[PDB]
Parts: sequence; structure tokens; C-alpha cells
Amino acid sequence: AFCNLRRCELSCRSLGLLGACIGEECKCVPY
Repeated sequence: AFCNLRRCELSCRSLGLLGACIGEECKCVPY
């Protein structure tokens, strides 16, 4: 299985971050 990486990005774009993935679990971070 993959991350919901598009939803992960879109959920953190409102916070000003770039979303990424580890295995199937996602995290976002500032520029």
C-alpha cells in the first residue's frame, strides 16, 4: 500500500508545507 500522498500534500499546503511519505505513512515539512 502507498500513502494518500496527494491528500497528505493538500492537507499541509494550507499550512505552507511540502508533504512526503515513509512506507505508507505521510509527513509534511517547511521549505
